[PDB]
Formats: sequence, C-alpha cells, structure tokens
Amino acid sequence: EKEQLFLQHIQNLPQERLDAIRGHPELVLKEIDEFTYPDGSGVRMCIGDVKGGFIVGKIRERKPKIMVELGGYLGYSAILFGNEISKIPGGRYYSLEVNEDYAKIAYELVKLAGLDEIVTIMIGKACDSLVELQQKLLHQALDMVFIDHWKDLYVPDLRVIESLNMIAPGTLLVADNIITPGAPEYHKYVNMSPEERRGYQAKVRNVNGFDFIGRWDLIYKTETKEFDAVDVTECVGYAK
Ligand SMILES: C[S@@+](CC[C@H](N)C(=O)[O-])C[C@H]1O[C@@H](n2cnc3c(N)ncnc32)[C@H](O)[C@@H]1O
Repeated sequence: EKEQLFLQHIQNLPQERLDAIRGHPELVLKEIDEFTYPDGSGVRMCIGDVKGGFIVGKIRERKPKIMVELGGYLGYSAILFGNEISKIPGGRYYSLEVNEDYAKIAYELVKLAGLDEIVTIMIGKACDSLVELQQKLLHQALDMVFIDHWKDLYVPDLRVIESLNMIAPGTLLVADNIITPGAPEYHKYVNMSPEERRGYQAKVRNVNGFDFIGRWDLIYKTETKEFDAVDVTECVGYAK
C-alpha cells in the first residue's frame, strides 16, 4: 500500500545514487530513515537508531552465529543487524515475516544492502517458519532472537522456540516495545522462575498449539533497558 510507494521510490532512484549506496547497509538504512510519504510521515515500525545501537552492541559483544528476528516489515532491522552478523564468521540472519508484500520489499532492500548471502527472509507465521527453521538447522539452538512482531504473539511464539529446543544456555532474547504499546504478558513470563513457568505452561494453552507448551526447565536472566524499553533475557543454564 503505502509501502509500495516506498519501494517505488527506491527503485526510481538515479543510477548514481543506487551505485553509491549498493553494498553499504548504513547508507541503505539512511535512505529508509529520510524518506517522507506524501502526507509528511516517515516509514513506520523500524527499530531505529537508539534501540538499534543498543542491540548492535549486544551482537558485537556476544558474536551470535545464528540470529533470528520475529517480524521484519520492510527490512530495516534485518539490514542493521544482518550487517553486524556479516562481521561474524559463519554468521546467519533469519527474518520471519508474515506479510508477503512486506517481505518482498525487505528482500530488495536487503539485496541492495549487499546482504543477500547472509540474510534469509522466511515468509509466513513465525510459529510455522520456526518449525521449518528447526528442520533446516538439525542438518540446533539459536544464539540470539529479536522479538518484534505482534505483542500478543510474544509468549506464544517464544514457547514455540522453547518447545523446539531452540533455546539453550548462551541464547539471548531481545524483545521490543516492552512499554509502548506494551508486552506485559511477555515481561511477566521471562521474569518467572522455572517452577512458575512450568505452572503457567500447564495452565495457559498455547494458541499456537497443544504441542507447543514450552520448556520450563530453562534458567532465565532478564534486564529491562529503558530509552520505551526492551527486555534482555539470557538463558544461563538448564534448571534442576
Ligand atoms: C514492528 S514490525 C517489524 C519491524 C522490523 N523488525 C524492523 O525493525 O525493521 C512488526 C511486523 O511483524 C509482522 N508480523 C505480525 N505477525 C507476525 C507473525 N505471526 N509472524 C511473523 N511476522 C508477523 C508484521 O507483518 C509486521 O511487519
């Protein structure tokens, strides 16, 4: 819709401009940041400079080899963090986006950024794509996960990740918009003890399916970082 206007803008840039920014993630991000729609507004829902910088710091510190984001929109975070993943040998970035129209646009921006060999966009519901990703990785656990899609799916999709044994000691979770609009359920979940999560999981049906009850035997450590806020959750071991 609106998003097609943005894609048209990029595709209609002069060749000299495309040649100038091609293969330069930071420059492609700036073209996204500086675009204005006819009504005067900008591209929405992008992770942005300040939160983005914080997360970039975590990636440089922890050097995740496998990073997954839930919710890609037009490719901004995939480009920002995929660029960081580039610097890490063997590193791969997976973006799980439900809207095919959005994903197609993100695919072009990611390619223009020079990140096509590093970033893979999976189209479909995150819960479905995670099942498929697990099949592809068995050939195991995720190193870092950026959770940035619909707030009501934070805990259901996290429980899917848990159930697929994609969370292990060393795995870091970064969840966006903890305050605005808010994800209180998620914030509650990742601050729960293993025993608390065991009861929650038995009590609260995963809307994604009975088979995705989750894994309570994970020890979590969570810090909220305020800027709005993001929750930073590390699995630090398996629970007794
Ligand atoms: C905040 S935007 C993601 C922004 C992106 N991470 C960035 O910073 O550039 C939320 C996105 O989640 C997507 N979404 C909603 N439900 C989803 C689901 N079940 N699985 C995957 N993506 C979903 C929407 O299509 C939307 O593009």
